[PDB]
Amino acid sequence: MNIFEMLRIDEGLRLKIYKDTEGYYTIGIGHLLTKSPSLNAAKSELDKAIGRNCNGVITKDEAEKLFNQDVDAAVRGILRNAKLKPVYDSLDAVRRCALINMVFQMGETGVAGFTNSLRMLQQKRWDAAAAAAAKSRWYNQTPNRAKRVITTFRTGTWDAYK
Ligand SMILES: [Cl-]
Ligand SMILES: [Cl-]
Ligand SMILES: [Cl-]
Repeated sequence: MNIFEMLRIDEGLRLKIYKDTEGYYTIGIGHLLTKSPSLNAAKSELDKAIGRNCNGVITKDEAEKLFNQDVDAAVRGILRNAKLKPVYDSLDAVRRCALINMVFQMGETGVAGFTNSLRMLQQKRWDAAAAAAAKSRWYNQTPNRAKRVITTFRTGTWDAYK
């Protein structure tokens, strides 16, 4: 299992504009288009992001190209962030993927908000980190996804995804 396979499971793949869990216009593999209530705003974002007039529909290749960009951006973002980098550097491979997953879903700022969880991860206190992360809006809004990511942090294995 790898980061792409993991996120493909968590996010799914849709080739037409759709609304995410929070009601936002998205496409492909979890690619947020706009927070705006406007479908026209969504279509405009999409055309800009793809480089062609898509009329709210993309190909599989196009979805995978956005996904590659998004994963790359998440990893580089982690590496540039003063609060996230040291945690990433301290973790083993599997757990690194768990962090990239979180950043992909909530952004760098959001993840950096989990102060205590990050501290616990850095100290290798797996159960404590898991318990802290569960006390969040994130966990209450998307529990199944959260539990899979938390388990990954907890065990350092891909069990939750197999
Ligand atoms: Cl926390
Ligand atoms: Cl809570
Ligand atoms: Cl969920």
